[PDB]
Amino acid sequence: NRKLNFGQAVEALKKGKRVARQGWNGKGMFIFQRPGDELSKTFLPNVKSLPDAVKKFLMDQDRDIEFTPYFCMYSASGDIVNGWLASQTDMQAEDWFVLED
Amino acid sequence: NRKLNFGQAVEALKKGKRVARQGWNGKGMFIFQRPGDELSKTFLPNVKSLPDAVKKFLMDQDRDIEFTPYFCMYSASGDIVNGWLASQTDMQAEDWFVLED
Amino acid sequence: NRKLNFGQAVEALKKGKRVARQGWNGKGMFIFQRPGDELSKTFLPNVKSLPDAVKKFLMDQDRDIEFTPYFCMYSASGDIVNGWLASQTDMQAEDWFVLED
Amino acid sequence: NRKLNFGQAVEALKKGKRVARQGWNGKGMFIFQRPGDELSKTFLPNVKSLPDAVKKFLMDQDRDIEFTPYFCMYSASGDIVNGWLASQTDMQAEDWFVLED
Ligand SMILES: Nc1nc2c(ncn2[C@@H]2O[C@@H]3COP(=O)(O)O[C@H]4[C@@H](O)[C@H](n5cnc6c(=O)[nH]c(N)nc65)O[C@@H]4COP(=O)(O)O[C@H]3[C@H]2O)c(=O)[nH]1
Ligand SMILES: Nc1nc2c(ncn2[C@@H]2O[C@@H]3COP(=O)(O)O[C@H]4[C@@H](O)[C@H](n5cnc6c(=O)[nH]c(N)nc65)O[C@@H]4COP(=O)(O)O[C@H]3[C@H]2O)c(=O)[nH]1
Repeated sequence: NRKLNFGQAVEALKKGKRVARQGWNGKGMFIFQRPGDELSKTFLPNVKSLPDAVKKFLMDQDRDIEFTPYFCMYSASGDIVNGWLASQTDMQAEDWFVLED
Repeated sequence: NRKLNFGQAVEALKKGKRVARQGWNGKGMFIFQRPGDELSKTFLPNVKSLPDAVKKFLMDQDRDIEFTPYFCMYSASGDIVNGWLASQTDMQAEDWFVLED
Repeated sequence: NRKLNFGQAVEALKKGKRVARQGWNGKGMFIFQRPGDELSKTFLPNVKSLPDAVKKFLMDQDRDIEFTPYFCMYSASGDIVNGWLASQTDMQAEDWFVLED
Repeated sequence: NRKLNFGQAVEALKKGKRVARQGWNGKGMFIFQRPGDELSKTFLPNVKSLPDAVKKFLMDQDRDIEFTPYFCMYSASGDIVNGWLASQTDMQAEDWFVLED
């Protein structure tokens, strides 16, 4: 399950798998995807994790709001880093692998 | 509150403000920051928005988990895009502004 | 040659092909890859496109320097944008296609 | 010249300075900007570093072509990585500094 390209890593991420690069050397890091959802207008007022300016703007829309899926990283520090992005090096790399489990 | 550089936009984003580029022409788009949080190990099992493989891995850690703040975009489509990233063009741009409210 | 995923776009980019997303609507934009090269230490002093601080640092290395391949965009404005990066939306998109030629 | 925010790092990069994060621990890495240029249509055929499909497309334009400035990284491996991008962590970090020289 190794020597994968970025595209293969991405297809595994969309399947809820965890992936990593060999070149990230034994630091326990991996990437994963968090699913999207559509939040009903009725539910939206209960969301804690939006700035008030944004929450007000969206409630004024008075409609259900779609939140997109996105990639996240479990860092060398053991934090969940929201919104992981692929460097040029990562996108072109041939050393990706799928973590077991 | 216009003709700002990316750095100024970023400092406004950390203040929970919404920011945008003039060069994004009247499509209603803006960037905002979602706050970080530390989730107690006791709370973590209740999280819906993590893949099961990741949720299991983290619960096995048996510790509180930090989730980082991250930038998000309200898109031209009216979706909340999690994990917005700055293109070269955005990082070097001098046409940022802070949205009122 | 359509309805491609990002991974397929990336494999085409590594083949020197030009690729684009349907969702970028008829603005003539495409992505391409610029090749890497290793520049001999003897050649390096002739490079115009490096800041002097960086050029001095590298010449002091007194060794050949590898420059990585990277993705670039031909923009809606008709500029070559060096160092194009894939948004969350792009990485997860299923509407990529290879441009003819 | 330390404890800088990303915006301050970016303003230094536009001045042709080299910048880095404390959290990148003594691996010699830094970021720098490569200048943009406008290449005359007459010069463009001589460019080695463009795929043939792209070079042909641009020459058919029969006009001068602008190439944008972009950020680059001198990596832990000692390679010049073209098209460096700022992670969420980097954009929000308060540990940037300007390298001397
Ligand atoms: N700062 C921070 N806190 C986090 C993070 N992940 C989880 N939490 C906290 O855990 C609570 C429950 O998360 P949930 O079960 O996914 O429950 C979430 C989830 O089901 C949904 N939701 C909110 N935003 C999104 C989103 O962007 N995508 C998806 N798919 N669902 C979302 O709304 C529910 C309630 O959201 P909240 O009120 O924010 O309530 C969240 C928030 O307080 C994170 O990355 N950062
Ligand atoms: N600002 C700017 N100018 C551009 C750009 N593309 C081409 N040029 C200009 O065109 C000259 C010739 O480019 P080349 O044929 O690729 O000739 C290049 C190429 O063969 C090589 N080289 C330099 N940097 C790189 C790199 O990052 N990657 C690769 N593969 N080759 C490089 O060194 C040769 C001489 O480089 P320069 O002295 O810089 O000379 C460059 C530079 O003045 C661009 O995106 N931005």
